Amino acid sequence: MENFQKVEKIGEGTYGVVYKARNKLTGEVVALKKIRTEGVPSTAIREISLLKELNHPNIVKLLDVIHTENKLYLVFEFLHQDLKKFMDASALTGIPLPLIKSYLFQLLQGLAFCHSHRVLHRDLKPQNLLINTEGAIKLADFGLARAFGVPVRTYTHEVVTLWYRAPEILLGCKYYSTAVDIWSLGCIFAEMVTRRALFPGDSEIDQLFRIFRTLGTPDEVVWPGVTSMPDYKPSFPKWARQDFSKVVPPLDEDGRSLLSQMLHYDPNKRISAKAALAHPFFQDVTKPVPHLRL
Ligand SMILES: NC(=O)c1cc([N+](=O)[O-])c(Cl)cc1NCc1cnc(Cl)nc1
Repeated sequence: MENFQKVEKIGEGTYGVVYKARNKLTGEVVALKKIRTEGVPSTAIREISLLKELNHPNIVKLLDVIHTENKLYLVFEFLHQDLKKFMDASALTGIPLPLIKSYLFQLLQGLAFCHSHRVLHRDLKPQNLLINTEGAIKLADFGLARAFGVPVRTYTHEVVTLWYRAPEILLGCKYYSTAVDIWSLGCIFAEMVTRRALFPGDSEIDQLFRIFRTLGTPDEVVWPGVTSMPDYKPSFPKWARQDFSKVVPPLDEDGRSLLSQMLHYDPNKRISAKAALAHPFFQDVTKPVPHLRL
């Protein structure tokens, strides 16, 4: 815009282009996201306007929402790096466990807050987790499907990452619950630990089958109602659950226990962010300083 001075393009966003910009007046540096149209949902803008109130230390602040012309501008507090880049940079050595624990703990605090205010993220992934030099990590770019939604891609040809999608979403459930976020965070937790994506599916069915191959094909015993789900097929292959210690070695039993609860198939059995915070895994949590190279 004109009130802002573009610094550089931070890339593509789940909905549009993103720029690092400076407010010519306040001099503050922000992330400016330009969103896609037939008049722009007057309901969406209200939804968005609601999130501006959602303030928490582990949630990227939505500073402003500006609807002008056929474009929508979202102004966010700026953070220099995302967890995906950080994980790639830590690939050879791995993120120290104390930092993994600190990040997981902060993300659960953020989720507990959002969920207590009936806000779902719905599209958690490493790239949507931002970090700073102070050791903080924050939840960004909430993709409320009931706030704007999502077409075939982001809005302009872009392979949607399904790696962190909960099974109920893949099985066609129409109503997402706070559980979908816990699932995604469990997938991220596993990835920070092993330094490899837990379920790197390349299609919706491959995503689902990779989950089944690891956690076992779900049945009525572990997930009541699963065989009645919209996209469930009795023809799904039946895979045996793999031993859990093979999945995120060499994570300790406290960690494996928490992860297993974050990855329960039944959304109703899946642990809540609030309850996960009380898990013994966090008895010795601290807040380390990451080695960030900006
Ligand atoms: N809130 C933000 O600061 C932020 C927002 C969006 N976004 O609105 O979608 C995106 Cl992509 C990245 C962000 N920052 C991380 C980052 C990464 N690489 C560089 Cl060079 N600068 C910042």
